[PDB]
Amino acid sequence: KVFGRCELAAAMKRHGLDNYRGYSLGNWVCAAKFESNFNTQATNRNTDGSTDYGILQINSRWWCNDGRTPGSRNLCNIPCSALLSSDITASVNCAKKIVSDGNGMNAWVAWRNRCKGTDVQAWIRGCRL
Ligand code: NA
Repeated sequence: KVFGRCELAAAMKRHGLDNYRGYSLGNWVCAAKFESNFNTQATNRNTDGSTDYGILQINSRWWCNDGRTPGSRNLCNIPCSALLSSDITASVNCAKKIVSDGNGMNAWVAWRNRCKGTDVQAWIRGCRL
């Protein structure tokens, strides 16, 4: 599914991301925009053989199982395919684990390079929430 901006903001809020670990809703919307262009079915293969999955491009080296990332972990206890669903539950619940690790949203390189420090509230401007 390719979400609209406000559509995703509303879904993320329903799924409990607004102010999760202190990160306002616009941070999560910005991160999704630059990670996946709001497409739940996004995938990208990394040079190390791991793959990033879903609207927040969650990586198989640590967070999910895909059966083809040798030596990796599955800390969200899910198949990586669950991160591609129209239903954002698995992506949200896993992102909550990830952001609760020590580096916060810096885990998402696109957040650090494109969202951090910017007017992230603009991503939710105008949306019914
Ligand atoms: Na894995």
